[PDB]
Amino acid sequence: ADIQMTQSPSSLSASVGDRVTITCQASQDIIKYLNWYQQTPGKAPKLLIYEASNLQAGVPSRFSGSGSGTDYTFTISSLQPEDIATYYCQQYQSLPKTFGQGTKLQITR
Repeated sequence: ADIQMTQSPSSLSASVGDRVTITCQASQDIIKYLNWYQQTPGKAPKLLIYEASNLQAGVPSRFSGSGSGTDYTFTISSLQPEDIATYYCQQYQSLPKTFGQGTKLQITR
């Protein structure tokens, strides 16, 4: 009964300026009721993209989200060092909310 979110990739590394992409697929239609969170180990999770594609205030325009129906995409256009975090997606089309496994993003040396 609980919707399952498959998030890819599990972890990825890139260097500064690079374009990065994260996708998650819902186990059924969630009608763009999907958010993208940034998380740092010590702090509370920051909401970056609301309702699949609406970017939240105080978040760089580098970040964006697209998707519809089943498939949803998150995109950091230009990677900067402030962006080291775990990124993860949550659906709220049917409660309880189910998150994705999360993407551990790093900066390559």
